[PDB]
Amino acid sequence: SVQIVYKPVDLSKVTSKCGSLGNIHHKPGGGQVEVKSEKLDFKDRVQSKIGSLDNITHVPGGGNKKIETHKLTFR
Amino acid sequence: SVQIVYKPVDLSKVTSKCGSLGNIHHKPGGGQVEVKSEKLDFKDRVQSKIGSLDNITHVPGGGNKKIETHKLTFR
Amino acid sequence: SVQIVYKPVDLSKVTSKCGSLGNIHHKPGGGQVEVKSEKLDFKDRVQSKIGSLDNITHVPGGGNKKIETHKLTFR
Amino acid sequence: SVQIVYKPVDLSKVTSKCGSLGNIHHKPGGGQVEVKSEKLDFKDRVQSKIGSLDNITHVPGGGNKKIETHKLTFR
Amino acid sequence: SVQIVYKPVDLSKVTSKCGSLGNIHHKPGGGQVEVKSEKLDFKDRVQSKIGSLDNITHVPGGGNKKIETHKLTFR
Amino acid sequence: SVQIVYKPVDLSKVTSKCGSLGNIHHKPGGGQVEVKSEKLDFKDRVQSKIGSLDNITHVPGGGNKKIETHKLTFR
Repeated sequence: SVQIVYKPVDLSKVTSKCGSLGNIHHKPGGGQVEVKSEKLDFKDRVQSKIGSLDNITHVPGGGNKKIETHKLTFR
Repeated sequence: SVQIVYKPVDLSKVTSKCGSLGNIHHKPGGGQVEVKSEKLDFKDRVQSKIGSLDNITHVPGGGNKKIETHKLTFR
Repeated sequence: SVQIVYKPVDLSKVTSKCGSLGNIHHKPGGGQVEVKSEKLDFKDRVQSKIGSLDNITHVPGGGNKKIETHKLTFR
Repeated sequence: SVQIVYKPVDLSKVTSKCGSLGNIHHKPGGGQVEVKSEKLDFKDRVQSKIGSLDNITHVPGGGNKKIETHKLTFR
Repeated sequence: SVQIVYKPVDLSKVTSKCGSLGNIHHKPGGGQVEVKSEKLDFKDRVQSKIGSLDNITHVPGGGNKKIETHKLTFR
Repeated sequence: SVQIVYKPVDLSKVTSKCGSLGNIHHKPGGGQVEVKSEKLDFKDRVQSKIGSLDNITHVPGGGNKKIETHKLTFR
């Protein structure tokens, strides 16, 4: 015979305090950008990205994160 | 016979205090960018990225992180 | 017969205090960037990145991190 | 008595030939430009120029130049 | 008595030939430019120039020059 | 009495020939430029020049040059 008891406990806390947030600046790609092409052969798929792309500014007033996994597995 | 008891306990705290956040600057790619191409042959896939791409500014007023895994596994 | 008890405990604390955060500057790629290509053959996959790419500014008011693993495993 | 004769002569020529003119490029000021000021006192006249100013491109298909002066003076 | 005769002569030629002019590039100021000022006192005149200024590209298809002065001066 | 005769002669030729002119590059100021000032006193005139200024590219297809002076003078 088998007896399995799984009764974990958690009273934990994750916390922050901040007095103020501000005066934050992000300026990607201020210079001039220039592209020239002549006499090219492509016999297969092409992708191109030119300029100011995919840039992020992220300013959360907290931004705390908790991750928890439980995983019983049996035969 | 088999008798298994799994009863872990957790009272943790994760904590921060900050008096103020600010005057933060990010400026990628201020210089000029220039590309010239002539007489090229491609017989297979091409990808190209030219300029100011994928840059991140990230300013959390806390940003604490707790990660936990439990993993019982039996036969 | 087999009789197993697993009962760990945790009363830990992870903590920080800061009087203020600021006057932080990041400026990648102020110089000029220039590329010329003539008479090339490619029989194979190509990727190209030219400019200011993938740069990060990261300024957490806390940024504490806790990682924990439990792993009982049986036969 | 006075007898003065001034009778200069000139049969001279200035000449050019060019087979073609072209593919000329001028790109002043491709980089980013940035100016910040705090707590300044001025008790007299000020001038300021900021940016891309007073630049010239000049492509004459000839541009030959002859200057001549005759300057008699007497008492 | 005074006799003066001034009768100079000139049959000169100035000449050029060029097979072609081209593929000429001028790129001043590709790098980033940055200026910060705090706590300054001025009690007299100020001039300031910041950036890309006064640049020249000059491509004459000849550009030949002749200068000539005649300057008799009597008493 | 005085008898002055001034009769110089000139049959000069000044000449050039060129097969072609090209592929000429002038690229000043590729590096980043940066200026910071704090706590200065000026009781006198000020001038400032910061950046890429006064640059010249000059490509004549000839550029031949003749200068001449005649100066008779009396008492």
